[PDB]
Amino acid sequence: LVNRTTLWGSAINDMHPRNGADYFTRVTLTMAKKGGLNFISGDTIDA
Amino acid sequence: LVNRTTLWGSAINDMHPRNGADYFTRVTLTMAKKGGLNFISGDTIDA
Repeated sequence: LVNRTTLWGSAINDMHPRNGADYFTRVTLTMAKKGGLNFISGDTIDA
Repeated sequence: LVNRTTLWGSAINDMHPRNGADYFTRVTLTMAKKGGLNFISGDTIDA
């Protein structure tokens, strides 16, 4: 006395073998410049 | 059964015999000053 359903399927999701990774790049940002303005608090960034 | 093909020619590519070097100057860009903003990093230089 049990009911059950199942889904199966196949697909492709991967990076291209030739130079696939070279298309992407990462950038990280910071808020530390001397004499900067912190918009979170509204004043100078550590003076 | 080997094929082969060659190219040949003559040309002149050189700077002028008479004071030719006097038509070019090199300029080097410096990027350091007390009140400057770095384009590459986006931060002030020495406050």
